[PDB]
Amino acid sequence: MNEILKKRLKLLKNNFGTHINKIANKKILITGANGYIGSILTLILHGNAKLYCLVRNKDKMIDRFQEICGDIDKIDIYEDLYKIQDKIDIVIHCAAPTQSDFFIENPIDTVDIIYTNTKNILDFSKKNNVEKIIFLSTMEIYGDVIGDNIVEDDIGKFSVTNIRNSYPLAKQISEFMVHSYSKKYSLSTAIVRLTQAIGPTAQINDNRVYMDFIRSAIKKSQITLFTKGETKREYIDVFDVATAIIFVMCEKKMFEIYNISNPNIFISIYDLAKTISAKLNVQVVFDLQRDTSQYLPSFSRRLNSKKIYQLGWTPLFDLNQSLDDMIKYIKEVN
Amino acid sequence: ENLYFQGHMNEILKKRLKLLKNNFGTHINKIANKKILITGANGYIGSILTLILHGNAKLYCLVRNKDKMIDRFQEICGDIDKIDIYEDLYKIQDKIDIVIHCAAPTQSDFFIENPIDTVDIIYTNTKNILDFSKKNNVEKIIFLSTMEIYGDVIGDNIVEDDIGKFSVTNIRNSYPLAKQISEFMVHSYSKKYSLSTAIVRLTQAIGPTAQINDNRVYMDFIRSAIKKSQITLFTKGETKREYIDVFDVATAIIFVMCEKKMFEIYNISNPNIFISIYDLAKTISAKLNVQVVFDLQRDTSQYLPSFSRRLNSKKIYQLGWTPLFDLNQSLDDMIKYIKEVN
Ligand SMILES: Nc1ccn([C@@H]2O[C@H](COP(=O)(O)OP(=O)(O)OC[C@@H](O)[C@@H](O)[C@H](O)[C@@H](O)CO)[C@@H](O)[C@H]2O)c(=O)n1
Ligand SMILES: Nc1ccn([C@@H]2O[C@H](COP(=O)(O)OP(=O)(O)OC[C@@H](O)[C@@H](O)[C@H](O)[C@@H](O)CO)[C@@H](O)[C@H]2O)c(=O)n1
Ligand SMILES: [Cl-]
Ligand SMILES: [Cl-]
Ligand code: NA
Repeated sequence: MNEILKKRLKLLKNNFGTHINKIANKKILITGANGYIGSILTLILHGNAKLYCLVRNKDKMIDRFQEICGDIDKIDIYEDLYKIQDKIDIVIHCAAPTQSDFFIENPIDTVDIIYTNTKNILDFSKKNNVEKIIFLSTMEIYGDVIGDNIVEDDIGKFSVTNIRNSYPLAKQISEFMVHSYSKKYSLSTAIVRLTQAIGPTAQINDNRVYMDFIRSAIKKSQITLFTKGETKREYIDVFDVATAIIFVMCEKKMFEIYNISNPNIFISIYDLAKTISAKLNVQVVFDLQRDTSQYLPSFSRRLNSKKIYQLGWTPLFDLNQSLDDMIKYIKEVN
Repeated sequence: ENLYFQGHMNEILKKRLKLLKNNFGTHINKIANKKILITGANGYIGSILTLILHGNAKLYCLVRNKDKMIDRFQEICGDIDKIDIYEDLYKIQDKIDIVIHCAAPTQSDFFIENPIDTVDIIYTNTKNILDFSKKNNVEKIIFLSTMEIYGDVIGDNIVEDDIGKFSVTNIRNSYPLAKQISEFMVHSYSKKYSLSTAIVRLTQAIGPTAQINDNRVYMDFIRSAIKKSQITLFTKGETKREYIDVFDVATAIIFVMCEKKMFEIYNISNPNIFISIYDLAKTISAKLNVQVVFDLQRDTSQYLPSFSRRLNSKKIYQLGWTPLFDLNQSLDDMIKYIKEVN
């Protein structure tokens, strides 16, 4: 646990400590600081910068932060955006609902939360004279655009009658706002679009596919696929997402959109079940007669990631170490 | 005054309301006595709807400024006693039966000069009217939407299942994106809380009671003719769309109000009025005896790129609706009405 994390932290600081210290003593606010990516950014940066962490619930941000070996006292945790009086130089907006079920069960809320939080955070930044804001977005913004070498100018098309579009539509409008604040008020903004993050400190209560697999293998000595498992995507280790964001934080550029993916990790859902079954000594069963309306249709997509590689970033964590480090940290917690 | 003992309401508006009763009073009447909230009731379309329905029906209006709603509703010779204006939803106490959500920005310049407010006004207004329609236990909500939602989808015969795609770095997409996210919320509310909703996508309304401050191209062409003895085209004017009389928009909406259907989308267009911007400019130049000139040197960033497009309007027609007002009557009545104001 301390093993896994400490290694990585030293790996990051070995390879990139140059860049990480272009934000020494920068005043940095992270929204959703309690979530998967939020935490690890907080973890990586709080020694080397003043960190403000905006979260839904301070107490569990405290539990979570010292589970991942953090220094409670080197971060200021707010629950209310308007109590943050200090001047922020960099905002990293990471807050959003993450579960597939919530997107189809509460599509209105999904939109309202994401839309309102984006609006508020943009107000805040422009009023607080922020130097840069980074907005986490999603590969789901590409919609019907399938296949390889998808570039940040490709544009998805979205039906207003498909409930599950709650999530992309919400991130789409947020992006549009983000770019519009940049062009109206010459405020530097970046949008970063993730595939799906994996790796240590993922929680067993997550229902995104990687953890549905790990958790089914452990708790039911079985992994069940509700589809044929032909969806093919790239994955990335959460620390590789953090580092990518850091490289983007250091860039002077009034506006840019960056895909974030590890292109070496391209694999199908089925192939992902198999690897995880092998690592956890379990078998893979199908069951294709359940309701799957929270899920996306079958597709394949690779993201052109030329921009983050041009900044000098590289991914440190292949699929194996990411899975192993993820699995190990779930065992070691329960 | 009333020297011929026939009342004093505007002649153009009188005639239009009478054709409207003769042709479609069956449906207009089916809405009688029904409690009806109209948002943006001060605007071009909401006000004509209010004027049409506030005879027979009890009618609640929602507006930014009750002031200019009173002034609007009497420019168009409404009866202020028979409507109940409000600036805030949380007042409205009585059981609303039907909601017609018409409020929205309307001006191209505002979409590029205020893209964030364009989004935020439409989103918030939509969300609010939806919360309210769920609280109050409304029969049906009708959301007014735009052909701009078709975005890049161009050409003839565009259906309601088609949809556009929008770049997040084109500022001018404020409007369509706001309407898209709103359409989506309207559908999501229907599917999730069995709230009967209808979406009506409009081309561009014209006809009498168009106010002279409006900068959409029809009035750009009319206020230009009159205030400067000249009609100026800032593009080659090849854009080709369908237009519709504002009264014809209103009847279309009333027809949809009489439908009992959980969720439906309707394109609202008069396909008999399919004209280029250039030909629109010509016909308006002929009726005011002014000339048409090109100025291609201005910033046109608030304007959509040049396209040609027809909406498929079969569904509205299959209900029994027809447009009563061809291009000639709509322009003529629209010019005459502006002249009586100044
Ligand atoms: N028990 C299973 C589980 C899964 N599958 C298959 O895996 C696919 C992928 O599963 P999911 O990723 O969990 O669900 P989804 O399709 O909704 O995509 C969500 C994804 O875009 C987001 O999670 C973002 O990556 C994230 O960054 C947001 O914060 C499913 O669509 C289904 O085909 C399955 O067959 N049997
Ligand atoms: N002085 C002129 C004026 C115009 N034109 C041309 O006419 C086109 C049409 O002008 P506009 O309609 O005013 O501008 P826009 O393209 O922004 O379309 C707005 C329209 O989609 C909405 O107004 C909806 O119809 C309405 O329902 C929203 O409430 C311009 O894009 C331009 O090519 C011109 O050449 N010279
Ligand atoms: Cl959080
Ligand atoms: Cl704005
Ligand atoms: Na139709």
